[PDB]
Amino acid sequence: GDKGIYRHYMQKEIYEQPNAIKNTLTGRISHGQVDLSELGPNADELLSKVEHIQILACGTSYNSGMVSRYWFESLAGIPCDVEIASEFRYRKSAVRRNSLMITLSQSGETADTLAGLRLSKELGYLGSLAICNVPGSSLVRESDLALMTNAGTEIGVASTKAFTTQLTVLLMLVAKLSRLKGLDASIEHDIVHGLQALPSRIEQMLSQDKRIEALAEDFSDKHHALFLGRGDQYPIALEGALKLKEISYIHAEAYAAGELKHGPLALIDADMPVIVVAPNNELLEKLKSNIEEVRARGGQLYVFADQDAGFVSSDNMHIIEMPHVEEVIAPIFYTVPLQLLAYHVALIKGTDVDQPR
Amino acid sequence: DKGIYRHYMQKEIYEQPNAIKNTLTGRISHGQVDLSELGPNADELLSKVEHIQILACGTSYNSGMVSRYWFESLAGIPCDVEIASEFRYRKSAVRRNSLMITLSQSGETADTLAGLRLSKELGYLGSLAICNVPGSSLVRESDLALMTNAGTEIGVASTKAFTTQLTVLLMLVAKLSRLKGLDASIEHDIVHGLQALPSRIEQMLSQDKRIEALAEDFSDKHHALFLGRGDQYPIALEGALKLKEISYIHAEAYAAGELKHGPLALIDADMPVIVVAPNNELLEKLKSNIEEVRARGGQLYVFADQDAGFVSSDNMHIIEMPHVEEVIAPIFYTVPLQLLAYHVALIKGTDVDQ
Ligand SMILES: [Zn+2]
Ligand SMILES: [Zn+2]
Ligand SMILES: [Zn+2]
Repeated sequence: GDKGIYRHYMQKEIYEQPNAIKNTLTGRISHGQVDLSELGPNADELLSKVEHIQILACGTSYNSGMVSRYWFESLAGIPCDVEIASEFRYRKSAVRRNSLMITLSQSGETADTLAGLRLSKELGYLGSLAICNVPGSSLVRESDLALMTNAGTEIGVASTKAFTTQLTVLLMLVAKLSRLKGLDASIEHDIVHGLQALPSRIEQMLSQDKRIEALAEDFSDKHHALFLGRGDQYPIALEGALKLKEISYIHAEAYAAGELKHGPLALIDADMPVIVVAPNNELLEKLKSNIEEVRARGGQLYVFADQDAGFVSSDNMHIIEMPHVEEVIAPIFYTVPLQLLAYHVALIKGTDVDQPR
Repeated sequence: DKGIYRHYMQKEIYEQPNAIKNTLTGRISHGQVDLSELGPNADELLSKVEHIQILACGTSYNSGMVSRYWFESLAGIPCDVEIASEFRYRKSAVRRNSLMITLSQSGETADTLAGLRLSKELGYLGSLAICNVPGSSLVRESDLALMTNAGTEIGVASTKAFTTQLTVLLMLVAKLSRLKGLDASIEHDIVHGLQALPSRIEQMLSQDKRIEALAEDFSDKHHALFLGRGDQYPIALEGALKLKEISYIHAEAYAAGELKHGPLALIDADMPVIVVAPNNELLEKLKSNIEEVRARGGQLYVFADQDAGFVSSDNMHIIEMPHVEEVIAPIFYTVPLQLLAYHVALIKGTDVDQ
């Protein structure tokens, strides 16, 4: 691994997400449909039994699992639950009928997640599927099925392309399951259409990078931050805050935007930066109401908003205008500006963004 | 008005023994839970249940998330808990024979009522409201309803609302376990715990001046971290919510097994870390998480069972709790955290009363 033109490996890994996602899609999209034949000819038999999906993960992989739950329920109609592995492995849980256990890990050796999989064997799940970046790892070996993310090696201190490539795999599995259930073929068609557009969409907003870098300067004297999102963007806010905290040591936390009135609002003042992801969807007007709560309360707003969402930059509201994006890939797309934000704030504070050597 | 008490919040904390006893009134008979007030159609409905969906926000959400551990562990019933503002606007997968439970103090919370109304549209099996206000919209519009009998709260925050909601939820866990034919020892142990809970809280209140003294450590603090595992994780969440709501400290809660993604690097000597440590199967795991914090220099306030085996040191301050029946431990361990938040608020000069 050489940095090329990039100044840091984390920078390289964020900017290379278009190529990373195309690597994730290779051989898995054929004639406008999802092709998961790598799973073998025994997969469909199992997968079409599935009536429930249990996801186990931690950290950034838990956040990606949380996004996919919205997809599985809304697009594939399959009940889905996501749990932190360290809590699942020690608690007596209820049996869901015909449940598929999905594990998300980048290394495939994450102890609590692997411990959770080794417990699922004894509780009678239908089967297990590992979504992982390392072939031959324990989670892959010990799972019934496995789908590699093809993200390559990360040298940044936190995962960037590893998160978006997991989401990409999860979204392909949504499309495959939607077909296995006999749902309308248009669902798979629209998912595949969005995934095919996502690399170019990410390339489009990377042009906004130096805007994010300048706005990051506002974080120079701060050590708190608040991230807001709604719907399938709430886990993107959670991931944004995790990134900022892991890489910059800012006390960053995330809330579902419709819940500000339970604590956060009282602490919001002129010294609190509030970061919001605002796609142009059915939740936008409600989100604007939540954004106004923060604005009228003095918060310093940094809003990553679709370019036709109608926001106006004022003194305490800074708008980063995002290109249009297909709604099904919007959570993957809106993660990228938050990665850039954490990267730039980390460097401003003088913190390392790359692993030693 | 306050009687012997200083602030309404102090009164409401010190009275939760009474409050819990009021919540149990008429609902324990011959060692079993008696929810015949639900009406004669309740048992068919509840006997059908294969899944429980809980909708709430705020404090009632945290109570819902405690109950999820009970419904799954003790009744064997899959349970999901969701913030109402998120549920009402997403296209969700309806589980078979799903029971919608709403939790609300007022019975009028808009998003929660919207979620109930959507559940009818989506073909849920039925609905049950847990609430403190008879005749409210959530009560009238649900198939079944159980009042908490908590009374009125004047404190800026919710003290007896949370513990009395939990008490109702646990009685419902017991009822469901009998309906489903699970071992009668589950209901017996729940009933035994609930009967002992007011006395246990009274025993704990003797620690109030220890807690008051330790709260002086927070006078110059603006951050705090709350840790819990298992069914105490939502107790940590509620404790952090309290401290933030009434003391304006930036308080956060984490599952203690997850220090590894963020919290541990932010922990220093100026970071107070509050932990609830019941004597159960997770205790040895929790102690290792505590040791990770201690090694980071974090300064620990551990509310711990007297039989847990904790020794106070310079950086570890133990508040000894009585022995607590495990089924009511989440209810029990909330109260010292309420007292902590109360005393920190007073030391900060905040009002604790509306
Ligand atoms: Zn982890
Ligand atoms: Zn609310
Ligand atoms: Zn601070």
